[PDB]
Amino acid sequence: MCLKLNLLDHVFANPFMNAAGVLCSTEEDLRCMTASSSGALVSKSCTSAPRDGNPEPRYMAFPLGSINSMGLPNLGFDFYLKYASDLHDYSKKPLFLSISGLSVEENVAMVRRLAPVAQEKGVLLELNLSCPNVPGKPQVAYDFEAMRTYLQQVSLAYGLPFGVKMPPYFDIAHFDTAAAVLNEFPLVKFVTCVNSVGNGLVIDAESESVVIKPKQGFGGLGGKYILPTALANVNAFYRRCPDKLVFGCGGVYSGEDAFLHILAGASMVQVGTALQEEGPGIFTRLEDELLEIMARKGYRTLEEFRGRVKTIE
Amino acid sequence: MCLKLNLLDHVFANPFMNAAGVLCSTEEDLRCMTASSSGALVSKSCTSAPRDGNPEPRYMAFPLGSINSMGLPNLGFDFYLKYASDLHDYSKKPLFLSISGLSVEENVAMVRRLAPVAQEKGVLLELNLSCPNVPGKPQVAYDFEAMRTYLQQVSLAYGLPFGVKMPPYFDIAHFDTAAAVLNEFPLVKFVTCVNSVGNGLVIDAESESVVIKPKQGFGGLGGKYILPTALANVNAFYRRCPDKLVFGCGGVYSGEDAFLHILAGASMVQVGTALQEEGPGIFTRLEDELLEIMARKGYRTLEEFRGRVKTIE
Ligand SMILES: Cc1cc2nc3c(=O)[nH]c(=O)nc-3n(C[C@H](O)[C@H](O)[C@H](O)COP(=O)(O)O)c2cc1C
Ligand SMILES: Cc1cc2nc3c(=O)[nH]c(=O)nc-3n(C[C@H](O)[C@H](O)[C@H](O)COP(=O)(O)O)c2cc1C
Ligand SMILES: COc1cccc2ccc(CCc3c(C(=O)O)[nH]c(=O)[nH]c3=O)cc12
Ligand SMILES: COc1cccc2ccc(CCc3c(C(=O)O)[nH]c(=O)[nH]c3=O)cc12
Repeated sequence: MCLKLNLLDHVFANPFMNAAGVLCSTEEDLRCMTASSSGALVSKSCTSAPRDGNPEPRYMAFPLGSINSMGLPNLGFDFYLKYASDLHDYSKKPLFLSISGLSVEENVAMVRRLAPVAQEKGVLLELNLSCPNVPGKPQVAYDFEAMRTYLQQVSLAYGLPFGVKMPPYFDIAHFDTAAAVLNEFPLVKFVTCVNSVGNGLVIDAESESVVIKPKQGFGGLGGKYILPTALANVNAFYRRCPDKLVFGCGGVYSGEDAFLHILAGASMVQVGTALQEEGPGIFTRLEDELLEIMARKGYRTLEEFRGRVKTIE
Repeated sequence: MCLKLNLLDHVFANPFMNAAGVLCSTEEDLRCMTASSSGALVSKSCTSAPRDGNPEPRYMAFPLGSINSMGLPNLGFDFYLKYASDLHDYSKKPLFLSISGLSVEENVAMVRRLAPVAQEKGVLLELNLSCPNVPGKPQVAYDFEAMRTYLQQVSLAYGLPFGVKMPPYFDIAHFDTAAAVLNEFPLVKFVTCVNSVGNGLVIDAESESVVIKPKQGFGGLGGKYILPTALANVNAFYRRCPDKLVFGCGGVYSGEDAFLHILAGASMVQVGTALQEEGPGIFTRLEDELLEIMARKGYRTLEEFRGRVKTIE
């Protein structure tokens, strides 16, 4: 009894991977994720140039989850491309590379360079649509016209199957509009739901202070706070995008939580906060726990229950 | 050392009140809230006509919060207006009346008839800007043009100070836009942040089923899930609407949670899920807990620390 699966013309030992930004920024981090029991890894979202990121403290965690305003600290696209082209051991697991350029032009420039390495090595593109839009505008995925433009331009520039990382939505009309945008693109083969629940605010009662420095304490939420939001987004897109895969991300701390994401429609399951807090050992625990729940239920495959969440009446 | 506040030309023994929809639908519910130690009460959001609402189960709660798709079950506006006009004992505490018409015209119709009772008896209007709009469009407060229309028409029809109940937002740009529209309306004297985090999806692992019947299990989230989102919204509106009060709602289970709301800017503090789960005894607990935090810190009044959350240098 094993959790291996095939998706996107690649084979995966199991459905687990890190969430972009967690344990993926440096060569050391990518080596560590490659040595783990995860089924796959994704790199830190990158920009054309290297970035320091925001001032610290910029990440904090708590029993219910985490808040972050990292600000895209990363080693720059040239580094992640070199990792993909020369350093990653593809015999170990598949690699996804996440791109988050600060404009459409920057994303086009990066994807034009990724394509031959994708063809040659099989690295997979996850395009982060929480990439910053023009300042004073909402993030790109919350601006449907910008979202359509980015995908038009990337599709043209890249020319190969890719995926998109989405922020959560909270309104059924918005599910309908977003999914319709995505379904205009046939090259968009997976949709990762969700990025962090945007612009939360954690306050410490003892000190009377916010807990992160950037943005007056405001940052994206992850972890237990966001599991029902994550599940809703996974299912909403699973129902609306029948010709795409959905990748679940948000609130996974256990094999039960992974099971819920798969029931909702997830094909891979990404682990952010919990992985940041527990370290890469979490992947063996998650696999064990997911296999235990499967065995108790009599399920011998992921396909037997993916997307099979039951509704009432 | 007291929790008492004087706002909107009323006196409140303490900041706590129910959140609209919890323990406020029937005469029995309103008498129970009136008998409690809460500093105020709000009625169930109402429609012109009495509504059966969405099929059951439509509310469920869990250790980290609740999900609901109630569907505005309510006794109809005439009932709540009679309660305000004839039944409520204003010597016990102030009353807010929440309205949630299904069109701008329905809201106008109700506020025209609430006005004279507001003027004579001092009932306070809370206008719910999550009232559903045209289906397939986003909820009113996620459609800024619709929001502006509603506020123009209700301001003209009512002609008295009122407040609004807002959904949460998740973008810095989005928060600014909400402030920009509300600040067009001088009669909007309070902003209640937040209504339920929309369209989440709770799934029971054992039964592999969603837990509420309407909308294929989708529903609004409250409780521990939503406290950092709530705080963010309170503080974002508190900073952007300096001539308005902000009332906090979301994730309050303890005096410590209330203290964080107040540090973020809240003047009243509303209690939804936790009151649904614990019952009205919660109010004496919250008062005692808030007073204990104030005593440890040497604060004698709420204005000492309201809006005084610290940022990092
Ligand atoms: C420290 C940190 C950095 C992150 N950076 C990125 C990023 O570079 N790209 C991205 O797509 N998402 C980023 N995320 C979002 C996560 O990939 C994930 O979508 C979110 O944390 C929710 O998953 P969780 O509940 O498991 O944390 C980051 C999250 C954290 C906590
Ligand atoms: C059962 C239920 C019914 C609700 N009905 C309404 C309503 O009629 N009008 C409204 O403005 N908010 C309604 N809400 C939202 C709450 O007022 C509150 O904004 C939300 O539950 C978050 O607060 P909490 O975290 O304390 O639950 C309802 C919530 C629940 C749980
Ligand atoms: C300049 O880039 C940013 C400034 C401030 C906030 C940011 C939030 C998100 C992002 C995109 C990268 C990312 C980050 C981040 O690097 O902050 N954190 C997340 O949880 N998700 C993400 O997708 C860039 C930001
Ligand atoms: C017909 O009215 C509705 C149908 C389906 C979902 C709805 C959700 C919210 C509302 C507004 C009333 C309300 C409700 C409600 O009555 O469902 N629940 C909340 O958590 N907040 C609210 O403001 C009406 C709905």
